[PDB]
Amino acid sequence: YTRVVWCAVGPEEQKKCQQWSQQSGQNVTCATASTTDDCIVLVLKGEADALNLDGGYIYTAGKCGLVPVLAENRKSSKHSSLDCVLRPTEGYLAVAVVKKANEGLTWNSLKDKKSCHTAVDRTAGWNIPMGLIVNQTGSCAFDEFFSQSCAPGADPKSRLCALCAGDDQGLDKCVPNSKEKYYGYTGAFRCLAEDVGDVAFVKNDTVWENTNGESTADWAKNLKREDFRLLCLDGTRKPVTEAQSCHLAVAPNHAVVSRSDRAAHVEQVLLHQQALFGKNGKNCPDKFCLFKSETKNLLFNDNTECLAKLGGRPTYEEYLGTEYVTAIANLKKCSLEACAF
Ligand SMILES: *[C@@H]1O[C@H](CO)[C@@H](O[C@@H]2O[C@H](CO)[C@@H](O[C@@H]3O[C@H](CO)[C@@H](O[C@@H]4O[C@H](CO)[C@@H](O[C@H]5O[C@H](CO)[C@@H](O[C@@H]6O[C@H](CO)[C@@H](O)[C@H](O)[C@@H]6O)[C@H](O)[C@@H]5O)[C@H](O)[C@@H]4O)[C@H](O)[C@@H]3O)[C@H](O)[C@H]2NC(C)=O)[C@H](O)[C@H]1NC(C)=O
Ligand SMILES: *[C@@H]1O[C@H](CO)[C@@H](O[C@@H]2O[C@H](CO)[C@@H](O[C@H]3O[C@H](CO[C@H]4O[C@H](CO)[C@@H](O)[C@H](O)[C@@H]4O)[C@@H](O[C@@H]4O[C@H](CO)[C@@H](O)[C@H](O)[C@@H]4O)[C@H](O)[C@@H]3O)[C@H](O)[C@H]2NC(C)=O)[C@H](O)[C@H]1NC(C)=O
Ligand SMILES: *[C@@H]1O[C@H](CO)[C@@H](O[C@@H]2O[C@H](CO)[C@@H](O)[C@H](O)[C@H]2NC(C)=O)[C@H](O)[C@H]1NC(C)=O
Ligand SMILES: OC[C@H]1O[C@@H](O[C@H]2[C@H](O)[C@@H](O)[C@@H](O)O[C@@H]2CO)[C@H](O)[C@@H](O)[C@H]1O
Ligand SMILES: [Fe+3]
Ligand SMILES: [Zn+2]
Ligand SMILES: [Zn+2]
Repeated sequence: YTRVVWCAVGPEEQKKCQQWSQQSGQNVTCATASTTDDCIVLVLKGEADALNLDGGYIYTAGKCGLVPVLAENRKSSKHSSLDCVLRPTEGYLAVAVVKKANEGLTWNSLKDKKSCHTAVDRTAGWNIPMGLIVNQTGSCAFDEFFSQSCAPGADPKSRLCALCAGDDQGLDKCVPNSKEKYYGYTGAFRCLAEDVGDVAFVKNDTVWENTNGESTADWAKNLKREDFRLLCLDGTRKPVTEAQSCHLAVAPNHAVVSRSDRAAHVEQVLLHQQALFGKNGKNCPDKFCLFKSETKNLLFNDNTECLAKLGGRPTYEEYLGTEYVTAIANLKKCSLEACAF
């Protein structure tokens, strides 16, 4: 029983994984794939046990029988009394961010502008934004809405990958793993921060964590929060301090998924591992920390306080909520119950 195999997506996650595997005395081992979809396949086949996923992928995995096990949980003011592990999850805000200096750019004039997306099929980076654009546009030709973009996971020869940079050497352009410079919440923001794009589809937390010296990275050093603005759906523009009233949607937290015949086992090992390398672990700070990786969100988001039990032992639809499942369904009919593998 007692040994779990984690699936890392890309070289960087594999590096962090190997370290975790070592510090765990092999209670956790690693498997590597080039993409999130391939990691899902390895789990299906039973060659890997689990991995943490953005809601967009939880949906894909769910149609294939995988189940949400434990979810990421970040610090909250309200719901201060209960422990992190038993507290319900709040969800994150998906926002559209722009440069203040780009005066006059509103939600209603995004057509033909340049965009930065975390990656195709993800909640805040893709499903929410394109789901809304398809809807208001009446068209499915969402590949022709922005003049150019960087949407990791699309066809490299297409304009949707036009703005992506690849790795240190230009290799791997547009792959949906961290080797791509503008991949994920951080890459998408960098894409905008460096003015590669006009708008970026990330989450509220990303702006705060890479501005006002929160990120020591070279491209974020000098970034100032007041030089950014959120795009609201009412065609208005607000300070990043107002995400509560200028977001596109509230997304369900990323969560660890596994095959159901493995969940009980994955869950148990994870909570113990968490007591060891979690936020207040026996060994986190001194030897190793699961939720740390220098602004890179490798394996887990850097702002995870802990992985929380779920309660209501929800199926994937319940976890994602009727709201969002419906959003994804309506967008996917443009590309209807699957196991899309
Ligand atoms: C967008 O995304 C942003 C990034 O994730 C996010 O900002 C982050 O928010 C968190 C919290 O939401 C900030 O963390 C907090 O920072 C402070 C100082 O840096 C830390 O120190 C304290 O922590 C205490 C623990 O919660 C906290 O007490 C809380 O609980 C009490 C009692 O229940 C309650 O207090 C009330 O205060 C009154 C004061 O006079 C008092 O009279 C009244 O009776 C009552 O008791 C509050 O609920 C209170 O919050 C202290 O207040 C301090 O926070 C703490 O460790 C914590 O980490 C992050 O710093 C911030 N990140 C960054 C980089 O800015 C935004 O919130 C997101 N935006 C939206 C809208 O979602
Ligand atoms: C893009 O555009 C598409 C197409 O319009 C859009 O999909 C549409 O989204 C609507 C909203 O999600 C769907 O309507 C839903 O509303 C009814 C009511 O649901 C609820 O709210 C009440 C009141 O708050 C709650 O009490 C209740 O919990 C419901 O959740 C849904 O069904 C209701 O269910 C209750 C019981 O739970 C019944 O008593 C009622 O009779 C009623 O049936 C309904 O099933 C929908 O979920 C609308 O269906 C949907 N259109 C299509 C064709 O799918 C996308 O949301 C847009 N995407 C984006 C990204 O925005
Ligand atoms: C690997 O898993 C085993 C099982 O949890 C861990 O061994 C237990 O550790 C606790 C604390 O040391 C002991 O009280 C138990 O008696 C141990 N034996 C069991 C339950 O089989 C071990 O700590 C784990 N190793 C790491 C580094 O995570
Ligand atoms: O697929 C149904 C699940 O929805 C989850 O929550 C949604 C809810 O449906 C919607 O009405 C609103 O309340 O927002 C929630 C998302 O934050 C339920 O919590 C889950 O139990 C299912 O019923
Ligand atoms: Fe996400
Ligand atoms: Zn809202
Ligand atoms: Zn249920």
